[PDB]
Amino acid sequence: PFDLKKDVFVPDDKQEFVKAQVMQQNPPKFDKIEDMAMLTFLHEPAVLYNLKDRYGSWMIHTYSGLFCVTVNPYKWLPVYTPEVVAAYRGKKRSEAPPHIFSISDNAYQYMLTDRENQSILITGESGAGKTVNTKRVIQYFAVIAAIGDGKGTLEDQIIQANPALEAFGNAKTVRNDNSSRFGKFIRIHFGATGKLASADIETYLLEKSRVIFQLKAERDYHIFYQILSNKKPELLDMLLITNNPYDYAFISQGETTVASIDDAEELMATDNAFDVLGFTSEEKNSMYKLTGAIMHFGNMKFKLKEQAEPDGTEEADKSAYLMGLNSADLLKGLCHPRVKVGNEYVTKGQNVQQVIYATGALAKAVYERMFNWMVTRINATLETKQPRQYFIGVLDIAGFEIFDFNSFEQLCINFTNEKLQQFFNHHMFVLEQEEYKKEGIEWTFIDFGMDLQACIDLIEKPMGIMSILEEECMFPKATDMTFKAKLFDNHLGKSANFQKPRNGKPEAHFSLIHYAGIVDYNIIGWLQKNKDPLNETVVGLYQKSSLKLLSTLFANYAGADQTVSALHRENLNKLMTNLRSTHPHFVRCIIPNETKSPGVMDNPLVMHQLRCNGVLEGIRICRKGFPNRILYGDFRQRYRILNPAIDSRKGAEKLLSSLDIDHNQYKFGHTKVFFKAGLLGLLEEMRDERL
Ligand SMILES: Nc1ncnc2c1ncn2[C@@H]1O[C@H](COP(=O)(O)OP(=O)(O)O)[C@@H](O)[C@H]1O
Ligand code: VO4
Ligand SMILES: [Mg+2]
Repeated sequence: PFDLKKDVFVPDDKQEFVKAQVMQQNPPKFDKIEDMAMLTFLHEPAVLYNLKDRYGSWMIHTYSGLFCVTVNPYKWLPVYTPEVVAAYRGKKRSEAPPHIFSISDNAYQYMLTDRENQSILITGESGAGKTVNTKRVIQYFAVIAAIGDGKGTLEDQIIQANPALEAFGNAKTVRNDNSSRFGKFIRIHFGATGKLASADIETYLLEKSRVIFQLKAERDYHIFYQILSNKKPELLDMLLITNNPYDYAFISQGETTVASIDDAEELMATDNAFDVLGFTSEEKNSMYKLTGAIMHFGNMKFKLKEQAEPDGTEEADKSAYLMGLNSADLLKGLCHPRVKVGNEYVTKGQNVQQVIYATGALAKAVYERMFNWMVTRINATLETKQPRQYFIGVLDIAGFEIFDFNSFEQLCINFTNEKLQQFFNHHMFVLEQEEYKKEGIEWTFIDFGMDLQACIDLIEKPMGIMSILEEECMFPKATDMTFKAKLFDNHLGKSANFQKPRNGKPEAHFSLIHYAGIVDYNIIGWLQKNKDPLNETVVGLYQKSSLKLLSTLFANYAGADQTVSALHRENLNKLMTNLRSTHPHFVRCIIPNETKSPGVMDNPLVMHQLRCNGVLEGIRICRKGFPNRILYGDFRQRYRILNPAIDSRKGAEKLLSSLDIDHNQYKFGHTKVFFKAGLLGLLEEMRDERL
């Protein structure tokens, strides 16, 4: 039943809103609507209850005008079958239920239609569902390619690239058991005619610190635990290691086992991927050897000879062989590093703290450089040298996160999420309205309040958090307190998004009002994390190493004779300019609850996400504007059938007036007919009714 004026939504204190500041409920005709732009009433609880209702029937995808919202089901669903893949092909958005397969197919459709590169941009916080959705886009394209009209086919290698990468670059955190600890942009290349030709991956900022450090409730990278599972006892013999994670300090500061992850079957999936990817046994064992060496490296003790000297060579010995190095040379490089004196050298001295730091850095450097090499190797086999014309890029970044302890790592992560949200804002609100102005459409610019420019400027612009951190690095006398002091002198009271920390729970130094909330940051060791300096004496031995992998990992290295933040900003800007030259397809992932409960929806958490993403705003610009527009030529070429009674424009004017449609549903532009929501669908439907 229904009551047009009595059925309303009231602001609940614990559940955001509740079925009954009074908003009208939508009629039952619109229950579980596939496109929320077609709801008669549009307010916060209207969108919240349509999403909650669809999620109750396990319908995790839902359209919001031109973009899609997916809510993590936390449970496998039978909607990603190859049968469903084949059915989604060729289908228009309006003639199939919302799905990630529809976003992918329609990006493909626009690519060949417009002769334009596309990009599937997936947003969301930690554990929202970004990586799963990214894998389903690649899965759709590979399955579609593999059906047409040792090392495996291009399609299998593309799929198997991700399990190989997740072992080395993904890890369990407090918010996600398989959190991506690096950004990823994947391009799927096609020829002029649409046949899949090639693929490449570009990875961004792997969280180095995780390799040698873990928080109370989190693990190191999956790979360590997979190896220590003993599902391949041969690997333990090869790496000269025990079967206990608690025997290795670098990998056991936090948790060591995850309930949702079977580390034994995962190592099998990991190894199988390297096989399909074309890797060799020497290649696999070299990466396994290096992973092992990094564990032994962390177990080396030191002592006062203020100068350090090895406290027992047992752990040093094991890692030196796995690396193809001399154990005495390795230890003398750590404790007594060479300093250039023209064509000669003098060693400097180090204390136990200085050697411990140097060792930590070297393991992080080896690990990150191993991941880079691995990505390059995957790229080398994905390179088919077949003719390519276009590409469909997929962006899977590390999601917005807030831990009990937030450091440099969290700042770089959250910065990117703020940057990508601004991409959505600029595309959906600024560029869209400039297109109406361009085509002489009657329109007055709307301010949707979607502009995190102040927060982005605070982080990246000169004298901002990152610019201050870069300048303070290039001062040898600079300390964490001088950086803290510089941040506050320039920004306290001046930058609105920079606040004093809101402190049991670890001590924070400053607050940052991000698009998705206030994040408390601890600036300890940020100067060192940004510098990333290495013991060049040990790096020198690495260059000469008898293990080809370790030698090539460090062959391209520049000595003493650039920072993390400068490189991150450089890559982020390069990425945003390159995405600007594509047709973007936004997928907004929503985490339904903190506790990983499938089918359960926390209303205050979902509504927070929908607000900071701009879902209501993005729906309104679709309703108030004109989301569909066809060139007068492309309109006569397809819709002349409707009424065949010389100019492309004048003919379209007479055609639309001769039809039984609302004459307010369309507007005439300089080169295109701009349609209101749903009118295009009705015109396409009418084309079948006389085809
Ligand atoms: N569509 C989905 N179907 C089933 N489970 C999902 C889906 N998307 C995500 N999950 C679950 O949620 C976890 C976290 O999602 P993930 O894609 O890794 O998040 P993010 O990359 O945004 O941090 C996954 O490991 C998986 O267990
Ligand atoms: O958990 V994430 O993969 O979004 O970092
Ligand atoms: Mg991820």
